[PDB]
Amino acid sequence: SRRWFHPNITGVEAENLLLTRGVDGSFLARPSKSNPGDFTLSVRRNGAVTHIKIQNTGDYYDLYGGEKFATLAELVQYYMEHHGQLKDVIELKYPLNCADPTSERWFHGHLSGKEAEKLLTEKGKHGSFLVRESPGDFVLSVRTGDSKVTHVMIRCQELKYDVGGGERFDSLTDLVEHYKKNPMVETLGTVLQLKQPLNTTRINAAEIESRVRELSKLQGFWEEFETLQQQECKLLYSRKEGQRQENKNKNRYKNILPFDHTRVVLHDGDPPVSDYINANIIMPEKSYIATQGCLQNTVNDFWRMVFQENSRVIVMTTKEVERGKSKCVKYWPDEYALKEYGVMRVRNVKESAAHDYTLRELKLSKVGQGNTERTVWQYHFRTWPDHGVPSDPGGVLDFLEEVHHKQESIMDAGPVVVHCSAGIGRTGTFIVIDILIDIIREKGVDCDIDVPKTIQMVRSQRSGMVQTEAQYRFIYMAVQHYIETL
Ligand SMILES: C[C@@H]1OCC2(CCN(c3cnc(Sc4ccnc(N)c4Cl)c(N)n3)CC2)[C@@H]1N
Repeated sequence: SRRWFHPNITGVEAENLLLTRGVDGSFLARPSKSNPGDFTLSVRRNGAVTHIKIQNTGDYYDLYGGEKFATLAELVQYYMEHHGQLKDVIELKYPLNCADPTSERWFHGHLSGKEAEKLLTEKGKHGSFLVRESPGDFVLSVRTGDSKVTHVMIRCQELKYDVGGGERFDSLTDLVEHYKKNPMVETLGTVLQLKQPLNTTRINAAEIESRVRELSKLQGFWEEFETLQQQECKLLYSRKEGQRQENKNKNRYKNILPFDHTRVVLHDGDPPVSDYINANIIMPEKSYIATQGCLQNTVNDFWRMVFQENSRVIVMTTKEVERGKSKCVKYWPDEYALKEYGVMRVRNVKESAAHDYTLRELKLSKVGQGNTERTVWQYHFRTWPDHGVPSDPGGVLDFLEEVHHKQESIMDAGPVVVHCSAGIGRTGTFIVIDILIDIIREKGVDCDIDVPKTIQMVRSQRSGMVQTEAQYRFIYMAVQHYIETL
């Protein structure tokens, strides 16, 4: 679970919460108020509260006096298993759980009963349910059949929740979780199965502008993005291969690792431990490989991956050096030059500069086998800001449009390789826009798109794909711009 995350608390509320309801080792995380876009890990230690800053400009969660992580859940899980790592040590022993339901998928808050019935009727199925605010009370609305809608009243009596009888709960989450395991049974046999929360994020593509406007009001974008973040706790899949000793210096950031079930396994085999790259296959529902920026010691592994997967198009979404820091080593030769990267050979045939990007025409082949030669097109997006996202999606859209046609013109082309520094933020953003635009491209303006469903799907294949709310908003803005210029 991710109950240690409190989305609506100030730093003072967090101090009093940990001092009165926690013990030494109690902790919580929360979004920042003094610097929006940042986070605060508040820990109780020796009767006093320490506030540790977490920064995310779009690449990773950078914990102050700690490490870099793909998700807040991966960060908490790491310190809850590796003690003595956070510093004079700071121990994360006891999560202080959040009773606030704002980030619940099923919680809607302000929503009338007619709006809820209209939502459950037009968008629901058997087991679809939601919870809305009633004068301090709530209403649980559930659909049953193959059909009807039932309204269960949720009373708040002395800071506890109940449906009229039986158990009293500390939160609406604890009530929902209980009636999900132990369903309410109606008089004449109807089982109020709370199978899945009502989907309200799936929209018809033609209505993107209306949704963006609703999300822009005082912000709707923030609730939807934080609701999506609460679902990351379900994606703590194993990353054991990336943790192995012989693979540790093959990772740009030691805690941002590929999921074992989706990682690209290398078979070029130079015999003891030659099967690892910090990369993952991303399959929608065209494929992708989401990867980190090369290190000097992984350049050969990268070209072995490109060759093995039959990839013909690489999308690089970072400059090699940003803010004085190496983000990706130069893994391609200078123009007209030929270089050998282990058993692989690469010639840079031609470079073409465009306003936002540079295209490099590369020829890749295995040393000793000329018949293995294929052209690999490297699209190097150069104008993405050091922090945040572009103010207009036009540049990224024209770039993705070009990348798409190059990929479509190559018969039997393998997955498109996408990379930034950690391979999760700009990488996830570029891939999610390309997925949503591929839907609107094939199935026209009369199609159903679901931005958080698409992100959750890509996040189960690589940790923390799409890092910030600014990127998430950029995705909505990019889909919108694509649809408007159609
Ligand atoms: C107070 C707010 O009221 C509305 C609310 C925000 C928008 N809503 C919403 C619902 N579910 C998700 S995650 C998701 C979506 C679709 N497929 C999958 N697979 C996932 Cl994981 C999301 N990002 N936003 C409805 C709930 C908030 N509670």
